[PDB]
Amino acid sequence: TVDQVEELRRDLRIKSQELEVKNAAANDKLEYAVLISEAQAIKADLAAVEAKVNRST
Repeated sequence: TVDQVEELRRDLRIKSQELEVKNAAANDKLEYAVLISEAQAIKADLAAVEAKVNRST
């Protein structure tokens, strides 16, 4: 379980970095609605991931 939670933390930080990269890409592209939708989906996934990480902690 502890190793799995470490995996969850790695996925959390990787997806946070990906969200930041896509947000910067959307800001540069301000081909914008697709990037906005992708960033919103990644942010929702990150919120769910953070909630289940909080449950694990």
